[PDB]
Amino acid sequence: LLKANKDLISAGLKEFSVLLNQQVFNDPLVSEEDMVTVVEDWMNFYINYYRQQVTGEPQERDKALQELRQELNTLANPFLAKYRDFLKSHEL
Repeated sequence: LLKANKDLISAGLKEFSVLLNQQVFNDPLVSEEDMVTVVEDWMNFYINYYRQQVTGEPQERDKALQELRQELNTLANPFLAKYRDFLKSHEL
């Protein structure tokens, strides 16, 4: 209904964007179980946090909820992939 909504989304967006790019895997470092668990938890906080951090008609929330979930679903796709590759690489 107002920029307020778009601001909340953009805030999560910029949050995940800046946080995602802030991930610099040096060497074999942590296992995928830690990263994966961190990824899952984060998405879960967003879903529950955003589900309750909206205003206006129920249609607005539902759209944002799906659009966000879709954003993360794709956004995270290249992260876990590049990560799995990074881990499988330094094996031998």
